[PDB]
Amino acid sequence: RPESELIRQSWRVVSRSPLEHGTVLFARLFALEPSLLPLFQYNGRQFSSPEDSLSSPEFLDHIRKVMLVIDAAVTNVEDLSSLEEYLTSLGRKHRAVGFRLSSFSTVGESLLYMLEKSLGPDFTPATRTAWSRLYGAVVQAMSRGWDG
Ligand code: HEM
Repeated sequence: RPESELIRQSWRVVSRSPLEHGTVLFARLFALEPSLLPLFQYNGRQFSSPEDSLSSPEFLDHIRKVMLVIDAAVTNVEDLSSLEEYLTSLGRKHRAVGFRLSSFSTVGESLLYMLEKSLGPDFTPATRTAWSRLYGAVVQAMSRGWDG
């Protein structure tokens, strides 16, 4: 498929520096939906400001984890049913920490923002479309952790 290669070639650019790009994703995320900030509860404390999250080593590890799951999705872009059972339980885990299904779209928008900023003119509307579909497939799998 032409979509698969668009994903692989765009990801190649981002996967070079995953924390720097991930940090973009999350900064954007908290700008769009500040109420996601309290869900990160390392040492039973809440971040006061988005910038506090950026000084937490656990938070930065979580960014790395995010980027690793996306990398796995990219690698399996030709068949994402292989990740399905993992993504479902990943969904369940996030449901447990207090993530809401409706916040998936914010994460998606954040992902697209990060790609748009990173690729600039290379972020064509076909790249956009490809990534939306990839992201959608991921969310559909994770969503089964709410079962339904
Ligand atoms: C954007 C909102 C999200 C929030 C608020 C959030 C929050 C959390 C929290 C609180 C944990 C548990 C503590 C920790 O491991 O750092 C966690 C774990 C995790 N998150 Fe997220 N997360 C989000 C999104 C994502 C997304 C989109 C992915 C992947 C695509 C991701 C991948 C992971 C992974 C792999 C773990 C470790 C799960 C385990 O095996 O226990 N997270 N997340």
